[PDB]
Amino acid sequence: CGRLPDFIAKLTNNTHQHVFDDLSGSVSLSWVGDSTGVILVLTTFQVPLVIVSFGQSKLYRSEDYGKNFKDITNLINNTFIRTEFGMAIGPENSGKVILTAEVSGGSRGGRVFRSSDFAKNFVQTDLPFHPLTQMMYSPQNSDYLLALSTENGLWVSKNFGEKWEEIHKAVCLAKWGPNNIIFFTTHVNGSCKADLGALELWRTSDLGKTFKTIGVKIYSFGLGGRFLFASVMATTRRIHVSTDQGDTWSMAQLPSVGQEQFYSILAANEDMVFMHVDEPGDTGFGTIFTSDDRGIVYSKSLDRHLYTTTGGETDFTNVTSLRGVYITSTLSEDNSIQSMITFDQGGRWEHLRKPENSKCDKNKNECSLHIHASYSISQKLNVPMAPLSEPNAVGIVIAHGSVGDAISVMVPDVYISDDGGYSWAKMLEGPHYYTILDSGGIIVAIEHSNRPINVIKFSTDEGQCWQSYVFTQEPIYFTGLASEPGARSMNISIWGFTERQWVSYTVDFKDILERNCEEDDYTTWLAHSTDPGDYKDGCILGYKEQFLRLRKSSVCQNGRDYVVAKQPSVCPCSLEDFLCDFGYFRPENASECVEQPELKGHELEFCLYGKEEHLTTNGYRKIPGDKCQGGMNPAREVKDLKKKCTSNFLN
Amino acid sequence: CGRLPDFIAKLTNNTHQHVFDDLSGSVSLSWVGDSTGVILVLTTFQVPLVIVSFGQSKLYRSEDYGKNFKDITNLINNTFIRTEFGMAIGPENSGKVILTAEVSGGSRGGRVFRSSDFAKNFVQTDLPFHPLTQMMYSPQNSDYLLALSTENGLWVSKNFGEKWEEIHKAVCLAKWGPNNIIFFTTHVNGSCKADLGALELWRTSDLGKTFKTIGVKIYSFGLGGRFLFASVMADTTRRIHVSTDQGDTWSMAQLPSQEQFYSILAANEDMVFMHVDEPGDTGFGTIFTSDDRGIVYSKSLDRHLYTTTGGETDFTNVTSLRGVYITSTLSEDNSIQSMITFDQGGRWEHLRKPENSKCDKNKNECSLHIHASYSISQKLNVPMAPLSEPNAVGIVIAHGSVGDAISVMVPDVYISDDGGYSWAKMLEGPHYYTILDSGGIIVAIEHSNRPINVIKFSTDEGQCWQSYVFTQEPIYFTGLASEPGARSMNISIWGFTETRQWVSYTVDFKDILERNCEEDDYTTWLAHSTDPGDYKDGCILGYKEQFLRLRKSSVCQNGRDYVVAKQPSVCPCSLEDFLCDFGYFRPENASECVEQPELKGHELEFCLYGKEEHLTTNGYRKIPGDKCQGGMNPAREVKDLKKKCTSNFLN
Ligand SMILES: *[C@@H]1O[C@H](CO)[C@@H](O[C@@H]2O[C@H](CO)[C@@H](O[C@@H]3O[C@H](CO)[C@@H](O)[C@H](O)[C@@H]3O)[C@H](O)[C@H]2NC(C)=O)[C@H](O)[C@H]1NC(C)=O
Ligand SMILES: *[C@@H]1O[C@H](CO)[C@@H](O[C@@H]2O[C@H](CO)[C@@H](O[C@@H]3O[C@H](CO)[C@@H](O)[C@H](O)[C@@H]3O)[C@H](O)[C@H]2NC(C)=O)[C@H](O)[C@H]1NC(C)=O
Ligand SMILES: *[C@@H]1O[C@H](CO)[C@@H](O[C@@H]2O[C@H](CO)[C@@H](O[C@@H]3O[C@H](CO)[C@@H](O)[C@H](O)[C@@H]3O)[C@H](O)[C@H]2NC(C)=O)[C@H](O)[C@H]1NC(C)=O
Ligand SMILES: *[C@@H]1O[C@H](CO)[C@@H](O[C@@H]2O[C@H](CO)[C@@H](O)[C@H](O)[C@H]2NC(C)=O)[C@H](O)[C@H]1NC(C)=O
Ligand SMILES: *[C@@H]1O[C@H](CO)[C@@H](O)[C@H](O)[C@H]1NC(C)=O
Ligand SMILES: *[C@@H]1O[C@H](CO)[C@@H](O)[C@H](O)[C@H]1NC(C)=O
Repeated sequence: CGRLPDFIAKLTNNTHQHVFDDLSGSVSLSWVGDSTGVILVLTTFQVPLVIVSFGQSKLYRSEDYGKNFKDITNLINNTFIRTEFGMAIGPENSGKVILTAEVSGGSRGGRVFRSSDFAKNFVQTDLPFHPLTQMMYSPQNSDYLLALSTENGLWVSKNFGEKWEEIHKAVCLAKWGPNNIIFFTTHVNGSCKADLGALELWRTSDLGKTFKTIGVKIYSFGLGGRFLFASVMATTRRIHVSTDQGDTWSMAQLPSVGQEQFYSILAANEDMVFMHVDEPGDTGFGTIFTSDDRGIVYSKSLDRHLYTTTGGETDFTNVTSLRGVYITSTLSEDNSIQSMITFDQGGRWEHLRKPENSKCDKNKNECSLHIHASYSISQKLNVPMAPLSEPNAVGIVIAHGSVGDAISVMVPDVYISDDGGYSWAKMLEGPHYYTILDSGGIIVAIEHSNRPINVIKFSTDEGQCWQSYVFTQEPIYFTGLASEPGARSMNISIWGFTERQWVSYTVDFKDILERNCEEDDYTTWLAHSTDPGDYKDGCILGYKEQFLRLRKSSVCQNGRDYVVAKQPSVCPCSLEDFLCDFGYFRPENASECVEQPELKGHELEFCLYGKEEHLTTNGYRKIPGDKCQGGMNPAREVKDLKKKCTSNFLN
Repeated sequence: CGRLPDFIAKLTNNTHQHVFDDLSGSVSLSWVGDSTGVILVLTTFQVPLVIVSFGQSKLYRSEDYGKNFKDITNLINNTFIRTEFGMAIGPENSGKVILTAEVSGGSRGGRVFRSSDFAKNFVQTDLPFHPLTQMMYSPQNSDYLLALSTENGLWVSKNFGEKWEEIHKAVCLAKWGPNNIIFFTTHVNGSCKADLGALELWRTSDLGKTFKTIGVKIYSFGLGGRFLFASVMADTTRRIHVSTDQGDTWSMAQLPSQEQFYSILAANEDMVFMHVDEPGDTGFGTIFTSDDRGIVYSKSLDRHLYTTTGGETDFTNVTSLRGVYITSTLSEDNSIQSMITFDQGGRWEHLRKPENSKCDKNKNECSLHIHASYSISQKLNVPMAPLSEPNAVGIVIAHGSVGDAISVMVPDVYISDDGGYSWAKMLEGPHYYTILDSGGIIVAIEHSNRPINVIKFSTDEGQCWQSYVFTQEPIYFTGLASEPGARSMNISIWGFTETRQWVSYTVDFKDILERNCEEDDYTTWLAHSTDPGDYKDGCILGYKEQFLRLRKSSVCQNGRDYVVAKQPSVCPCSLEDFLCDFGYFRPENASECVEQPELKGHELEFCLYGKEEHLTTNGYRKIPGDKCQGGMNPAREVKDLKKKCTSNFLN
């Protein structure tokens, strides 16, 4: 590293401290918009919903990037905010902020505080109901809001929460869809919890004027990517998939008929669907399945995928910093925990490579790096944050990791990856709260412990070289860490307390990164490919692209994109460009899809929209979203036998 | 509170410190037996069950009342303990301690470390299975142990964990019964979570040689008092069946009011408290009280709050005064109240606000809400449930908040010296507390983020408190333990600093209480009665007794019981000595049971063991356990009719 710039003098002039006198309850801090100036500090209280309580939430606004906060509590006089609700921030550049509150004395409805100018000016609005869930912006229109009342009434607002109109009265759960479509379940008898398995799923495209019952005997439903899900009670629970907003459905097809199992949707996008199916009976870990572009035909993707028995949380992770990369945890035959990583969107999984920082070697199960995610959070392990990545910060992945030793499981370490998870390196000791900013230019981290802290660990070279910085002589008990939005942001905000009086610390890094990076500061790198050969070194699902990376200890402000230029180029297909077909799987550290043993010599059939099909394949099919052309082109054929099996438990 | 005796000198010589070097993971501490001087300190690790990990738990033992601890880790080396298991301490005089462990490298089964001499000498025994749950002693015999394996197998041991024998293989939940009877549920298809509502309840009296399927279509089952409960699925509808003869004959619970949700709050040798959720799951239900057979219930309390996910309530049984119970309800203003009964659920009143209320601005404001399991489930800052002891007659210590949302975030510690009738705020902020010396000493420790070093104790039943600095190096509090015994004077605190180094502090109060109390140290008091007149002031279910209470700032050792040892005089019956009969209820602040509106002009019929009965009552029935004679005695009569209904879905 050899970092010798006097960072103390550059940061001391930029360390803006603001003391908040006597804040009771949980304190929330949020930057509002990029390059706006607006920082909100809200006071929240943990209070049961239906209980009417007295209280006054304190609100402070800064319009000068954390330098001075103005007390604007009179805006929300005689109201208070609950912790589970908090702020309702709209999409990027929408400038919309909703503050759902409750009247201090009590009322016949809630009260919101609405703003469209990046929280610079709020307006008061009395709700004709008490909200059960938080306001939900529509992905198509930020002016449209749906909410659920304490009386299970569905309320819609067309004008950014000013006027609300109830559209149904027995709603259990409502979610936005594409093009302002609202999907919601309703019941008739008693309660929602008593009629689980006997619910009706309705659709509305007119914001409450037209309805269409698209499903009966519904247990639950969800949206993911271009797919609509619904668990239907056949008693037996089966997952049905719809891509046409619920007009036509199709039952999910697995290479087996495992009755009364437990199904779960890990993730889904505009290409495919990740499904987690629990192992039969109560054995623990399940098996991941990958679907086609229609989300109907699944195949075994990864065996022994761990999950939490009560909750169902897994270590499945979306590497947002590199396309097609996903990381999760599995259990080996030695009953040790491993971290599996795929670079081809679930096509082939391989073990996570142990860090180059070799400080280690059933002794082989030891030294295996386990990246903690939602499964580790549910197991009550000391993991303060899930894996964090950003699309702007291409290749940067920061997360907690442990070793096979139970001591390292009790105290995980912070690992940094600059190639999307292919290689790792221990950079920080102990658990930390971290964030990414400046499109990956600055990475901050704060110690997570019981003692008060006062040290900022940051890095300007994408987490390659770190250096500490004391930002206060009065240590504070850490509460939260926030960053300014935008691609060229350079500020953070830390707020904590002593013993109890609160205080915030806003740090500017503009003086640290005084020089703009040049071509002698950027080293390039290519994404990892499971197949050998220089022809596809750097190809990501059939698309080869080049990426930039700051050199070690590069103290400079990067104002460029990490994807270089356009340069469209197609790669030839290979093993990494094809999923295993219906009834096929890849053995451990293998590159060929063999056929499942119990399916050899049988009729490969699966009911596709109520019509049976016969599959004749070599064991491969194209990955949904893969744009490879040429090279490997295996032969597969779907033969329509016109024989009809019932695969739709909906009207 | 004119307390000026030098507490520093008496406690400093009795404050014994011991430091533990290089401790990783959670730290448990337990006194082993009364007047034995044995203290165990165990290191536990939070590790998933089916995952085989490497680790070593450290074990320390003190045999001189916490003055010196000896490292005895070599006894349990190459093994580790999970935090969810910990120690398995038997009854007080049993001297039995079980240490369920897991082999550091992995094995075919767990390993236990058994001791019968108050943890003075342990023996090693390899289990033929991996335990899913902790060892369960039997109430009839401490030598009998049942455990549940990771493969849902039920194992029993007749000789204190020395030899184990499996008796069933598809068990979902097992519980001990009276006289070593074992009740357990089993399935057949798939898993236990999928067979909910279709389970078989079996009985065993010979530790696994003979069986008897006493129930079919079972959803759940539990034990309480002299009653066995079983949630039976009729169609689909879930109904509760009560059995007093260990499951040989059942009888469905009869209530004055479809597909609702039932819950068992508490159960005695006399009656049963039953919670029934209102149709809609709006967060509140109704408490029902039964007869001596636990069949005929009646509306005892309306709008009883419960957690929607979990079903926990604020129902608290004041063990320090017979027939007193405290729970939380929801008012018509949707504010939370604490209701208290002094006649075992016959009549409920509002908890009286403390004297000289600091909040004295509104009517619903200033109301005291005692926190219990419901507040714990609401994720409120309540470290302990209400604490009381039958030895410490009348003493109740609990956390309480006000109508303000700030007070809910930081509840205060309230003390009652009359079983819950009157209260007073004694300590600011949450605390961990304990009772000692049969009520002579009440210790309390501040709960916060900062390190602590103060012991708050009271010798006059919590009327006057005094702080005590037990260390110059403050520690982060972890746990507070007490030596068993009616005349115990020792406590054990253990915490850490900042790596992280642990330390324990054992404090003896023998020198504080050097004088035995005398006649001018005790002030007499009578229990509270809802009915007016001096003829019933002090009656508890027909028995009037006089209780003793230490004067304010009474620094002395209690020599006699707080109850004047006589034969108590019998009280004449009145309205407070009668429950509301089947189909009746008491309105708010009303002492007369009026008939339920929807039942006026109908045949009050309830199926008693498959046979109809006709109720002709004035609206009252004697409380099970009330021994009053004379006074009021309204007429009621149960005539066996000719109709024979079906009130049993079991065979
Ligand atoms: C992080 O916060 C700082 C403030 O501490 C943001 O820097 C910028 O602060 C300057 C003043 O130092 C504002 O610049 C301008 O001042 C000139 C006169 O000197 C005036 O003519 C302009 O109208 C403007 O007020 C500047 O607007 C402010 N910029 C932002 C984005 O708020 C800093 O930019 C923040 N982080 C980043 C890099 O976004
Ligand atoms: C409310 O809390 C009290 C706290 O003690 C519970 O205490 C006790 O419950 C036990 C078990 O039924 C009673 O013990 C019984 O003693 C009689 C003596 O004749 C004996 O024959 C029985 O076999 C049993 O051991 C005990 O009397 C009772 N409380 C006291 C100390 O008076 C009580 O169960 C809880 N209330 C409810 C409704 O569950
Ligand atoms: C709370 O802990 C203290 C110790 O810190 C206990 O006081 C101790 O009482 C025991 C009684 O067994 C004394 O033990 C010794 O017993 C042997 C038996 O042969 C005898 O030879 C010794 O002369 C001695 O009596 C021990 O010395 C004594 N320690 C102190 C400092 O008082 C106390 O009993 C515990 N609390 C309660 C209420 O039991
Ligand atoms: C998170 O996973 C999703 C897939 O589950 C990825 O989704 C697409 O990412 C690309 C950019 O790499 C976007 O252009 C698409 O709009 C995303 N949505 C789709 C196809 O559903 C996503 O890349 C991962 N995280 C991020 C934001 O990079
Ligand atoms: C806040 O509202 C209350 C009404 O509940 C009013 O009495 C009070 O004056 C208001 N305070 C301010 C500063 O406006
Ligand atoms: C258990 O302790 C013994 C010494 O008491 C030690 O030699 C051994 O290495 C430990 N366990 C194993 C098998 O490693």
